[PDB]
Amino acid sequence: TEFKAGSAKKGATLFKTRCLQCHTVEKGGPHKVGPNLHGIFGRHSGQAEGYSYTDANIKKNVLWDENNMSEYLTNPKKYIPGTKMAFGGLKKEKDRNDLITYLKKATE
Ligand code: HEC
Repeated sequence: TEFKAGSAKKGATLFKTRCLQCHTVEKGGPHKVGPNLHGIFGRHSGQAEGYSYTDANIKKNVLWDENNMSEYLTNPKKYIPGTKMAFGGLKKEKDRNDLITYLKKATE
């Protein structure tokens, strides 16, 4: 484990063909296949603006952090067994660390 930080614009071009198909991260961004992500960092799992999660995502209530959300992205299915996050998981750490650097820099 060594968060060798990436580039917020590599994380952007990654996000744009990994997560944008289901999620939003600008604060005007409507919820869709999943919630918005703008303000997840420092929240618990399951707290977007009036949006209904799963029983498993709620009973998880993970404090979304730099390290803690990187764990979840490695295998979201195992981390929240029953999650609506149909995705699969970002196997490669380097490619995660870029996306983290973006999503963080889209929250502050
Ligand atoms: C559509 C098939 C999805 C893709 C592609 C990605 N995500 Fe996802 N995510 C999805 C859902 C429907 C949910 C809610 C799960 C539930 O069962 O209620 C989520 C949740 C997240 C969260 C947590 C939000 C919160 O707890 O408030 C994060 C931080 C998140 N997702 C990040 C994320 C990233 C960065 C993705 C690209 C690698 C990505 N998701 C793809 C659905 C889908």
